[PDB]
Amino acid sequence: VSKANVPKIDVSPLFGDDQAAKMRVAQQIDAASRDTGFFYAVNHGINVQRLSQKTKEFHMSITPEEKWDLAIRAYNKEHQDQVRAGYYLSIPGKKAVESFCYLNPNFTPDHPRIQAKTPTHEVNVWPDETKHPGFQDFAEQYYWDVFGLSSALLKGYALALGKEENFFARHFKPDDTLASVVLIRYPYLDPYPEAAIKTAADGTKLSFEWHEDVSLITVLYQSNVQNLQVETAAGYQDIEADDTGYLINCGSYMAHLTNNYYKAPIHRVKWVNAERQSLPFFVNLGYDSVIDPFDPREPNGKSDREPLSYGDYLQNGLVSLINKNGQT
Amino acid sequence: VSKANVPKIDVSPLFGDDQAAKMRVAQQIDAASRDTGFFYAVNHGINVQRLSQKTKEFHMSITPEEKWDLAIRAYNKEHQDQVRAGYYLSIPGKKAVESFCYLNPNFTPDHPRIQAKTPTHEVNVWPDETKHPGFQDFAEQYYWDVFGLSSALLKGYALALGKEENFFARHFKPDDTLASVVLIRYPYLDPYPEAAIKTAADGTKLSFEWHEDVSLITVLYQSNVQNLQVETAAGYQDIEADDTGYLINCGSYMAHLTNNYYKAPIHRVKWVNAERQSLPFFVNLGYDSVIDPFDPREPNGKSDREPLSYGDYLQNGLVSLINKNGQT
Ligand SMILES: [Mn+2]
Ligand SMILES: [Mn+2]
Ligand SMILES: [Mn+2]
Ligand SMILES: [Mn+2]
Repeated sequence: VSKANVPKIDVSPLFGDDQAAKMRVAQQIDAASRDTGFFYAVNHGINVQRLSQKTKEFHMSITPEEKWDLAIRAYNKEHQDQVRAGYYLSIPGKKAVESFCYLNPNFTPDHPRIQAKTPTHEVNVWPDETKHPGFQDFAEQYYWDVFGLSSALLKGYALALGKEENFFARHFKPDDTLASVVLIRYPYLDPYPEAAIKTAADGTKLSFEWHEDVSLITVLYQSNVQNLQVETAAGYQDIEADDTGYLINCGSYMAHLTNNYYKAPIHRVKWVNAERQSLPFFVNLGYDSVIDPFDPREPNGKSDREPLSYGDYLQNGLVSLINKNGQT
Repeated sequence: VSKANVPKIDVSPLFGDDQAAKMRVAQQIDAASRDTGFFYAVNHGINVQRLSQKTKEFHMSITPEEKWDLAIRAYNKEHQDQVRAGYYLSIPGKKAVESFCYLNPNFTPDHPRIQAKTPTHEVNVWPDETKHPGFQDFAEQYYWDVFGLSSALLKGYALALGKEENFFARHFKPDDTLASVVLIRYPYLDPYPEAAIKTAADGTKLSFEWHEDVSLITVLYQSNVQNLQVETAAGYQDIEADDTGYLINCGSYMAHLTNNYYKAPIHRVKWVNAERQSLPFFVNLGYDSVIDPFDPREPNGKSDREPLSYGDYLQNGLVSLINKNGQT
């Protein structure tokens, strides 16, 4: 099994005004997107050390009582209004992974979207401050930190696709973005529940089977442990770990938009019995956001695909996946 | 490379009233769907011979101007109303396969679904009668012929999953079915456009890369060719040909419904440089059809997955695929 070619692109230029430097990064992004579809963003300026620290603390200290009080509808029938945001418990013998998902901090009861009960929009649930002081404040600030980085990455993607710099970004707004953060925890267990290990056809033990992300792009931070594999033309290939950078990849919405010029990499998660964490930020646009499809391989640049609002795309994509497991 | 275990099930009982024999067939269908996911429905009562003949006649006699005049919007920019129904042209150097797709014969301009301009509903386009005498009449009857077979196989699928006999079939109706028949043509070319030959990670030359079907179930007739391969726990295995039976497999909708108890088989198509044809019938329900997901593995049989109306399933499933190539 070989290592997938996953370059480390210095993303910092995207935060600056040097059009020349930006274009160079856009060139490197474009090339990764058309190869493995995965690339590391290095020099992103995010205190990734505190992030892992505060997340391990949260997962290790949260009590069973709280997990249950924050559990989404799939776990706790009581919470009918919690579909995405909340705690995803582990099911003894059946599920070993746990995770905590939260949405846009601006989604308060005063928010029009929440008031109008528009699908996919929810209000975040948080643990008690006495048992987890400052957690919320840390978690909400981080949201805006990745929002910042992702916003910089989307300008890179627009340039790479030869579109105007704010082609994508213009739809990534703080007051309505549907992006979500998921704090995943992969436990260490002995014996490790057999039912929680799926075996790929080539035999590989996996925590999660193949799939394409349901997002525009996915910004992930993950502790130094190897588990990801991308399906390339040479079959599956391991992706090297790197606790300093963010692993970036396109979701099916980018594939839709670019008429597959930038495909959504199909990937899977190997099973490793080791306490580690995975923290993806799924970059989603506004509910009413619509971008007309295009094919960069065509002279006109025109595509036959018809525009699909982000709300419809998101709704469908989520309903297709296992509510109990999630990821988005 | 080995042969996949594809049982030849006698489907005749499904057309009768003998509940006993019906349950017997059901058990067999259940076993197949849980193994390779493929099975040959033999004794279906359809004149498969006349079918290959008329079809062969069609593909060899239709002229390029006729193809252009029937081409869908993705090829002929003029026919804005043709998205699914019509001809799919080959692209010299890039695409060798060609196909003609038609829908429910009852969809006419008076049909409420067509007047309402609901997605996925179209009115068939057909070749000129003077030039292709009796083709339209043959094709329409055939639609109803396989419809009858599918209607009965759906009763078999219901019994296999412990549901009432009409659990699926009550949604499979002549007035609104979205099922489609695609007459695929595999040409003989020398030289063959290298571009039209995809090479799998394991080296096999392919016409079509791995996938799962966008359908409730797929009912395929293919004669004098061996081009299918199923990915099993032992890797890809060849499916034996059988010019007397219909190869049956599940689409992703069945998987979503049964919470994956009946997985949609991952299959690919081997490159065969010879004039052959394939005729898949995609069993799709009505636009408004909603079936409640269940898990035959749970006592309550409750699922996490949410109900998905077929129209939403199909609209989204179709847009994910390349319009120029199709299949559904
Ligand atoms: Mn409560
Ligand atoms: Mn993923
Ligand atoms: Mn015309
Ligand atoms: Mn297929």
